[PDB]
Amino acid sequence: TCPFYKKIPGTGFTVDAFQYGVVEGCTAYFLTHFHSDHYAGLSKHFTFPVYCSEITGNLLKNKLHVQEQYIHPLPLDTECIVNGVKVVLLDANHCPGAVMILFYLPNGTVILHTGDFRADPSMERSLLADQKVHMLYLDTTYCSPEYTFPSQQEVIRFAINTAFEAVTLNPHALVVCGTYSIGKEKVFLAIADVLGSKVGMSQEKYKTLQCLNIPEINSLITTDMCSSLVHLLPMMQINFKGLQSHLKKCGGKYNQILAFRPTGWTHSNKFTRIADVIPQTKGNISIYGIPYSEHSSYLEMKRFVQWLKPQKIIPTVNVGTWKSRSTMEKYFREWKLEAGY
Ligand code: NI
Repeated sequence: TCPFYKKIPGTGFTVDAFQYGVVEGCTAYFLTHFHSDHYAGLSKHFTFPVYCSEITGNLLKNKLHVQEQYIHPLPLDTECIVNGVKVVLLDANHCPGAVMILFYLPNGTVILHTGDFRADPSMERSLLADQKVHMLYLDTTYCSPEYTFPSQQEVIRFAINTAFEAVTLNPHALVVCGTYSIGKEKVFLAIADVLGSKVGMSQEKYKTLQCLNIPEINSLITTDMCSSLVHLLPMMQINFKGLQSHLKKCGGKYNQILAFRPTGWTHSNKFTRIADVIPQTKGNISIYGIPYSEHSSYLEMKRFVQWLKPQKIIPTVNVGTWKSRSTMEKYFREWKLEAGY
């Protein structure tokens, strides 16, 4: 049975609610993004209307085989009427195709559902500037002050400079980057660009990337591993064992691997600066964990909410324990007393 924080009151709508069977009264199922915890349940046999971005619709059709007649793509930044209710989709600054949804209820209430997002001051100049929000359904993944990490631009600068130095010292080094979902594509695209290479990958991953509307993609990626000196591998292979096994397969072209694991936050963020990060090394293999986040830091979340001034907040992440719920409620009250709403 579908929980309450996935239902939108006064509508026939649900958000990210595909794992509960037929939801009673649901006339339209919204999907914020193509991550498996949020699409869980969708397959080629789904027969109700799905509303989403163009990019998420490309992934539902090609990767999950949902039939075309049940996919309803909407443009961003555009007022649209769905089953008699005005909605707008907004860029969530999460993975490709990820949206927030603004719902204009027939009774006059306005609701924002963030989906998964990385809050940014640019959101303060979207269509959100124009009117008030009564309820905010909020991605609270990192809602605690210990969760700090750098800008995506600082993290990319570290990765490009690290990879360019290594491969200029040793032209026979291979670079490998881990992946297990869409998102974080800038990591491997920026490294391949500084090296003057296409990125090489499995046919399955190539297929996924080809759904993402990235400009000039055909110039940036390939399935011909032998032509490329930046390879993508499943995240589960980014360890000394898996990397050894990969180097064997490269036919003596390479004598060293430098590998990247984009993570979210890790406890070494509570001590070490991006600049000071060092790898784990065994022999001719080095692995860097880099803190490339597509979710709000605590400070970015707090800024967004203090600017929006919602009347009520409903968390959508970390909802399963009393201790988490109580922590989040305390920070929401601090923020409100501090800013005066
Ligand atoms: Ni996500």
